[PDB]
Amino acid sequence: GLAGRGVIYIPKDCQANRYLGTLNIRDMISDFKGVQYEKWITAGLVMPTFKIVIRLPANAFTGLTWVMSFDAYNRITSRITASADPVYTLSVPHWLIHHKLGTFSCEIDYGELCGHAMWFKSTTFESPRLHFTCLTGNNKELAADWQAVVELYAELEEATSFLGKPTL
Amino acid sequence: GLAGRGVIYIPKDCQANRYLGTLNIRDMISDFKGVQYEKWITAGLVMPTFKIVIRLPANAFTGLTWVMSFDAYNRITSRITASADPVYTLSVPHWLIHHKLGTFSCEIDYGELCGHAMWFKSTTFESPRLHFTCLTGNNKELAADWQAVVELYAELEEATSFLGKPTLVFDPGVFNGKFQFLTCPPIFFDLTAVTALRSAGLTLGQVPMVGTTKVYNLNSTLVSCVLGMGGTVRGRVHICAPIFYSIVLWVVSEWNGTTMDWNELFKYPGVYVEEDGSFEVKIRSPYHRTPARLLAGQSQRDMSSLNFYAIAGPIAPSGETAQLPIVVQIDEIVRPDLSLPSFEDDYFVWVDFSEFTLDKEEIEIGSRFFDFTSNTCRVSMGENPFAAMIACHGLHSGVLDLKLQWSLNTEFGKSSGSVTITKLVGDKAMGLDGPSHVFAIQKLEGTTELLVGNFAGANPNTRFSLYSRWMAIKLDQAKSIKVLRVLCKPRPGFSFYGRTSFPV
Amino acid sequence: GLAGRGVIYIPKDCQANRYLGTLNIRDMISDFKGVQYEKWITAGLVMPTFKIVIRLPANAFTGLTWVMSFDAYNRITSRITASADPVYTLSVPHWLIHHKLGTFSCEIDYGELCGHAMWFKSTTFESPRLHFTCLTGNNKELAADWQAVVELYAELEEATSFLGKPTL
Amino acid sequence: DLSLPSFEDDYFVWVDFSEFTLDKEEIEIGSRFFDFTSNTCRVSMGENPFAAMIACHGLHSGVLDLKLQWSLNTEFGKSSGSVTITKLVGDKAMGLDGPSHVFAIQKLEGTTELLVGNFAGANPNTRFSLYSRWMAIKLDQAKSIKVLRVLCKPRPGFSFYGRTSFPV
Repeated sequence: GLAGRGVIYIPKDCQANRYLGTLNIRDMISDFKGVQYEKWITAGLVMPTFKIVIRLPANAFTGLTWVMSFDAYNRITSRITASADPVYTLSVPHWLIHHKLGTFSCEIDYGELCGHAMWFKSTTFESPRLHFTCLTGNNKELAADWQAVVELYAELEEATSFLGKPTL
Repeated sequence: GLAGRGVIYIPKDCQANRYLGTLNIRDMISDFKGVQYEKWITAGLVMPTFKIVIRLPANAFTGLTWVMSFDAYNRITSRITASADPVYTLSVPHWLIHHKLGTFSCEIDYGELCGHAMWFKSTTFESPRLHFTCLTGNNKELAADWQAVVELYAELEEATSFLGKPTLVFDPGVFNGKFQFLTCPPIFFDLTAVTALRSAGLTLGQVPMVGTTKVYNLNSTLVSCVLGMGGTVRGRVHICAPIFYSIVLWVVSEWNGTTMDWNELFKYPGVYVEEDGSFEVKIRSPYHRTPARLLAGQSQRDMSSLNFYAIAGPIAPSGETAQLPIVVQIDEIVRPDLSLPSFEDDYFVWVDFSEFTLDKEEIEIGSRFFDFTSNTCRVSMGENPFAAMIACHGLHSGVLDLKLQWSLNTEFGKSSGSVTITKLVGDKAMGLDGPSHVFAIQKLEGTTELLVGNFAGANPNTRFSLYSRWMAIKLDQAKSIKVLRVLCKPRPGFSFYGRTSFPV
Repeated sequence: GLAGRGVIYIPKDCQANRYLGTLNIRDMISDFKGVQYEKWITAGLVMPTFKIVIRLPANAFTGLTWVMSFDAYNRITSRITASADPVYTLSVPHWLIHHKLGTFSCEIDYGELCGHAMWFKSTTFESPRLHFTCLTGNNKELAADWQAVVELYAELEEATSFLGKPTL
Repeated sequence: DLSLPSFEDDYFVWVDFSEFTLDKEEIEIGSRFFDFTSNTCRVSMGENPFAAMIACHGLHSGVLDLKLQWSLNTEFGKSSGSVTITKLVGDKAMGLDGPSHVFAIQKLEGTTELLVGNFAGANPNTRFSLYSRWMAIKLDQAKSIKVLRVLCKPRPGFSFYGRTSFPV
């Protein structure tokens, strides 16, 4: 079920390399609060499989392409907040979001992409983030500012181990 | 049949921690004297299985709970004859005696709990004792002084061997997760409080203390063999108060502090406790495990704890004033999530010698593994689980492989002399010559084996004189050595007999 | 699962007819808030079957007997708050709680005992209450003030109809 | 069509210590694989794929076999002292004594194992404090050493969790 949510704001002129914002995965779940959030408090530890959904009006007339970057260990945040160079945004697990395709979806096995289970009361190592940046800009500015909605879907259950399976 | 007997005297006001007395097991049998005592004289050696019975008028109106402590090696006696702290009395094999249950009985397989056979004519190592202490006191004094009777039942037969079967065999990679004789000191709840919290730390490798005194014991020693643990704590709770006292507890695990929100508290996976019974609580932690021991400046509450929340009561009729005591026993970690063992099958530090004041130095080892002292140089002893295991058993026996390492204090080019390992059978005065070994100082290292044992089969954790192999380290140019380090690695089958404790 | 909770405060001298307090059933669920509370928001309407549990140290030496009164329509509250006559407290569905028996439990089929489904956002008719009163007092005062815990257990699911089945 | 692997299953350089200013030097390692710094000597860190892999994952865990090599700065005949490897469980203050090891300086080389991990199971690529085994290198005649080289060779099964990146 829907576990958490958040909002990204798009400027009417979204240019290449623009930083759009960062959502904090754990805050999305706790601010929502949340049938899943409440299951989480009881579990203590969770190793979710998330479905991330970005709701987004499909449009073939802009040329806009964005990048969602999964930064579980907070490694690029510092260097992208004025301007998001693609070298940073593509250096962690990431997904291309094409405006022509509209609403976007992907799966994040937190066990693989992250590796440690989430503790309900506080961040253990660093706080897992989703960054949204613009990879290719619009051909001309749009009519007005707008927003996209980011949603986390998950069925949280208690984690049996602290560590996931090793990526490498 | 009845083999021996004795009497414990209870004061009308039996307060928590009162020492009630010590019975000497061999004196109980010899003073009685005794169809069994007379069978014993003929056997010479006995390895009894005792049934101990404490006769005791059952009463549900006192709240009294006592502890019988089996101290076969006389390790806690000195520390409890004034007032008997629970950390001492629970650090050796022991049994809770609840007043509500009346007459009490248990079995002592002297082969396991003790390990050596009893000699009819005299004590061999130390004299085996039973200590009686009060764990939780009476709610109000009783009408008068009284007594309880202690009885030993056994069918003594001649012992075939000197040594029992070993309680424990050394292995770094083996701590199951099951415990015996792990009892927490009593936790108390005031009745002047509508709710309350009492924490019990789950950092079980920590060595317990009484003031400045460290009380080494087998359980904490075992836990220290691991880096940390997760899983479910299975145990029993005893409510040690009169029938007219009552309480309801929420028992749950929390990490680093406690929540202040009653609603969050009840979203955790805990259990309710209304009465004597067993419980299972999941160890709660961001890492699913809590560390076995603490670092410098860390507190036990910083980690995973077992929390006892009084959510209704305790209540009692007026005008009672006593607190309501809870005694917790931890039986095992079920469905365990263990860390790596803290030690591998490797060497570890036994002792460093340094700061030599004389060129001629001779360190006698003999057949013992023990703490050194010197007037002529600086001794630095190692602290590790193996040394603790030596301290927490009455007897031990095995073989240690030694590695000697040393660095020079003078210039290498000027160096002369040797680290010599004298190996004898007997003693320095009349011994036979074994695999003695001269390491020229320039080798800078050497190896040897050490037999920890003797003709009888095992060593007590004291000084003793029993014919065996004998070892010594002889320095002739000691001032040329900056440090002599001795590492050891127990050969498989290093054995320990009779679990006990060791206050320092 | 645990759906809501509350606390009743008991005086060292708990005399016959003392009002001990009132818990508001919907507030118990919303203040807890609550895996069940969150399920409720999505359902909109719920017709629960509650298990009520009163946690309570068993004691044979007091003579204390309490009454839990289910007042779904708030008809006796006004008249019992200074002192509770048993005629009021026993005039609505109710249960005797004997101190000798310790922790107490019962089932409330909200469909029968109440009749209308609960709306997540606000009280529809009147706000359903549990009253706790002392029916027979202690033989002598106890050592100190204490408390009992009241817990609501339920698996809330969406209600199909507004009305229950008629009691009569 | 691949070339040979660039590295074989062999040791590689972790760190060189040189230019010691004090005779007493103590390098704390603990349970981490990381970049050293010193005010009292020159640290030269190795750059290789293993170190990059450490940097490009959120967590890692494994065992490193170490080879220590050193050459003398003073005349061999005048040499004294040792490279000592302190091995503890815990920390310098309250730890237990493991397979600590005294290499007379004339040995000119020594070997040891290093656990990279802790009770929780894995290390982040930052400073952290989690109970584990603890290692240190202790020089007493450090000015007599021209270079102390530390090579490592990961034991099979050295594991990395959660791919990420590392800007410097």
